[PDB]
Amino acid sequence: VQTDPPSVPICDLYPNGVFPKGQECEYPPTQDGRTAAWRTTSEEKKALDQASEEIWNDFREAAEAHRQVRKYVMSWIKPGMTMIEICEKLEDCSRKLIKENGLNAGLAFPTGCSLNNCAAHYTPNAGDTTVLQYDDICKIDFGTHISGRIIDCAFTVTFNPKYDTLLKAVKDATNTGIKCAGIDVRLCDVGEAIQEVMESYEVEIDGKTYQVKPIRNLNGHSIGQYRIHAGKTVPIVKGGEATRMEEGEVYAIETFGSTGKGVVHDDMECSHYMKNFDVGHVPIRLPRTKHLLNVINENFGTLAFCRRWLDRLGESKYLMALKNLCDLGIVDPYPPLCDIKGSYTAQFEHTILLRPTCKEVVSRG
Ligand SMILES: O=C(NCc1cc(F)cc(Cl)c1)[C@@]1(O)CCN(c2ccccc2)C1=O
Ligand SMILES: [Mn+2]
Ligand SMILES: [Mn+2]
Repeated sequence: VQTDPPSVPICDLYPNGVFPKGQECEYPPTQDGRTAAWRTTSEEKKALDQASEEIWNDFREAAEAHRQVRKYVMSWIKPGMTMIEICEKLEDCSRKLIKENGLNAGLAFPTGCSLNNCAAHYTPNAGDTTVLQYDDICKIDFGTHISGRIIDCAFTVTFNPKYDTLLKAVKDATNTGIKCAGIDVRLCDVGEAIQEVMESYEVEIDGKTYQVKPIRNLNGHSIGQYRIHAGKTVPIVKGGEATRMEEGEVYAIETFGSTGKGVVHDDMECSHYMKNFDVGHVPIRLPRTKHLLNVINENFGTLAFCRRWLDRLGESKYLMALKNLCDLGIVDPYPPLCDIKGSYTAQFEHTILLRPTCKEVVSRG
């Protein structure tokens, strides 16, 4: 059984190696009204589903580690803690439960703990003295993986009840996106449905009223093996592309709500980086740059990483080698994404499997 604090790897809690399924859903009906129930008992669909059983099982193991980590985080995350303390305590638990083992199992991307106007991609670098405040709105977004089968799942933390309606708006919008998702569903329809739900909410924060706006330049996305953003985008506003979701794809369904402009821009010091998946082999002679690329290739491959993780591996004086990798287009920087100063942003996110037989919200217990 799991300890308190959690320290037993998920693999040791399920001795037979069969990990728990997430929530299973029938796909939404078509506009004409034809149900998709036929998938659950179809001979061809069960065969295609069974063929990918090892892949779904890997996602389920990573999802169980993610659920146990986030229940642990909710039990202790409190104002007054530094953002570094929060990230290191969360990551220490995640490394243990996922039974971190090089590229076979581990952390899929850095722990995002973006605050207030910053909506995403913020994790502290060394020396960051930022402390979580009682009035902050903190987005905890972290990932686990087994064999590069990634769980991307996020939630918002608050201490002041004044943001409760903002959180409910975004949670309802994300649950709408999850409900609307399915094989052959136009991605633009998912976005329109999400916006319609999110914008039906009005919030009052310190005597100022706001209509909740989805962050138009943030979105959900397809997930590939060791590829957090596989190429398809799930909009959270109307006006997107009518491109459809397909059988066997994995999506992160996420929404962001804001009291600001509903648009993010790169801001602050960069902490997140990730190798460009489309860049092949590049011989490097420059020694510090060569060394850092070897470190990245061995420890992260195409998964996102952060500067704190390079520090933890014992690397130092690597910032110019890292900028060289960015300038060569081998690595890409992912700086914090912020709405206007004084604005509040919230996020909820789950990972879904578009299985031939059903839609499984694998990160939801
Ligand atoms: O977990 C997440 N990010 C991790 C990540 C770290 C990294 F370094 C590189 C990548 Cl691509 C992803 C998010 O859910 C939060 C924001 N976000 C997103 C950003 C822009 C457009 C659409 C979505 C995601 O996917
Ligand atoms: Mn995420
Ligand atoms: Mn995501």
